[PDB]
This record gives sequence, C-alpha cells and structure tokens, in this order.
Amino acid sequence: GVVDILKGAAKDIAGHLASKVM
Repeated sequence: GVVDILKGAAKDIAGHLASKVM
C-alpha cells in the first residue's frame, strides 16, 4: 500500500531525528 510504504519514512522523522540528538 502506498500508505504503508510512505509510513516508512514517517518513523524516521521520529526516529532518525531522535537518534540524531540521542
């Protein structure tokens, strides 16, 4: 699903961003 596929980066905006400061 194009939705579940895009949600892939969504978690990053919350993870990659967090990991960056963590």
